[PDB]
Amino acid sequence: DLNHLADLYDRKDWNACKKELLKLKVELAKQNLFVPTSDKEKASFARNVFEYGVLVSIQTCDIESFARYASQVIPFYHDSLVPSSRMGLVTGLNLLYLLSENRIAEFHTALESVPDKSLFERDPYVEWVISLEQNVMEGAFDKVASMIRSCNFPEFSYFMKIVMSMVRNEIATCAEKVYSEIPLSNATSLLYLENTKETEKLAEERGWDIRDGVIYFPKE
Amino acid sequence: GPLGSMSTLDLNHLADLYDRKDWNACKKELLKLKVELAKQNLFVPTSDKEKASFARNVFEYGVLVSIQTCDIESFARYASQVIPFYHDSLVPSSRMGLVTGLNLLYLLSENRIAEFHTALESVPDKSLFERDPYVEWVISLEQNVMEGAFDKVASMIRSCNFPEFSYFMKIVMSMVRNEIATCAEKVYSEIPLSNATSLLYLENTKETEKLAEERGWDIRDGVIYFP
Repeated sequence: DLNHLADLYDRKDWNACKKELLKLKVELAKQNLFVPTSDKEKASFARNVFEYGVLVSIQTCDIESFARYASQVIPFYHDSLVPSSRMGLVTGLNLLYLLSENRIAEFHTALESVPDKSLFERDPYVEWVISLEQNVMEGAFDKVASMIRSCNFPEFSYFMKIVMSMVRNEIATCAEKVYSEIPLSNATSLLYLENTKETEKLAEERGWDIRDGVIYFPKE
Repeated sequence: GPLGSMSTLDLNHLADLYDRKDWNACKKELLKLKVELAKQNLFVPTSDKEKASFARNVFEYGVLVSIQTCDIESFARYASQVIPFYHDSLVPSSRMGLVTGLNLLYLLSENRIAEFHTALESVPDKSLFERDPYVEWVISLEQNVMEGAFDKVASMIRSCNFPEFSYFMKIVMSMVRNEIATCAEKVYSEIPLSNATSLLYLENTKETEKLAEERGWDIRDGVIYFP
């Protein structure tokens, strides 16, 4: 059963989790359970293995494995099993993945494909990601930044940082064109960075010169 | 002449009228010439290069006269007629670079960016991209537009040495201006009205007020406040 995997996961023993996932996947292969089956007991077990795979993959920033497990788990959801306690988080993670890769059409297709639409308000993870996507698309970057700063879902950290980097590049790209200079403090606010040293790092990355606390944007 | 042994009909009078900038006379001459093209079955390109060149030349003058008289419908019509003559083996006229550039500039001005690039892929002699001043300038313009290089676009347009491109200059500037304004909205909370006019490459304080209204900005005490 999955009690032991749950324990390993709870202790954040990711290396043991991966070894247990291998053991369980070998069992799935022996029983022909990689693809969903009408036998709900066995389908649920397989689904649950792949859910832990999604979670262990994000915890170890293994995005290749994440995307493989995500593709394996979602087909189990598009049938009639009792959702596990992980379903909202996994659904949320998959949506946020698509957002982080700017796969916006695929994101909205994924929402359309969600059997029960009430999920969008009932489940806090899915609700949060839907709101983040709306705020990004509307260019409400204050709200994006506030949502990402105050996010209470640790599992979203990896992808949220990618989203925030995309927003920050877009702001940075506008700024370097419509300013000739800006003080470091103002730029730190503008870019939703935490402090001016963070801004100094971004300035170096982008080729901006800083002199006496003022950023000068490359021109003519 | 180009149409027939004893014919007195050729392009010399149109070429005179064009250099005189007598655009109304040019239009009347173009209609005369097109009537004769119809009588001779020369609207459609023919393997007879003498005749095809004559018909092509009429349509090229049509392109040029149409843009001089601010007439985009006629311009687009004539452009659609002339380009098929280019996709065969005539010796290019002195107008071919300018016409090709105008067609490209038109597609850019309408944000028909896919068609812009298809049109470049269609140009038989791709050395034209570097050799011809008109085509080279438009290619550079479109590149700077795509990359969002606002100040380069503005500077190219401000120093353009090709009067025949004048029609499209403010149109392309408005495309870029939109983008600048979207940027300014994102990264400013306020700016003096006068600094906004300069940032946006606008002509005066009043045009900025209209743009303000159009985009929903507020102005007070000579200052713009962004939503």
